[PDB]
Amino acid sequence: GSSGSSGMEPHKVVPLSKPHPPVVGKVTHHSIELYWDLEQKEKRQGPQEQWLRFSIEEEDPKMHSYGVIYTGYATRHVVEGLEPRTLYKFRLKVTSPSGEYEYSPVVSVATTRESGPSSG
Repeated sequence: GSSGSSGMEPHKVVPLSKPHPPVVGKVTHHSIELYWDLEQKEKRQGPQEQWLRFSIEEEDPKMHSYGVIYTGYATRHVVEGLEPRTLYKFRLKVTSPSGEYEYSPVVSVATTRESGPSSG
């Protein structure tokens, strides 16, 4: 789609840059591995309290709505409970230690096909 217009600007204030999309390492037909440790690379300058928050969400094909599947400071995440040969969209959100916050570009990923059980 070609939609994106806004006529509002922050007064004497500048928001933080937009976060990058999370990468997909391990791909299972029952789950999906995710790791966005490519943004908060910079040393952990200061105490843990001086860290940024990372909230992950997912869109619903039936509810056409998003839902925070994960919320924390971790850089990795694995969407549990998935189906084989199924696509899933996830958005990475971040909020500066001051208040500002941005959103990452939706990342659609399709799991793998059912191979077999684990215990054998």
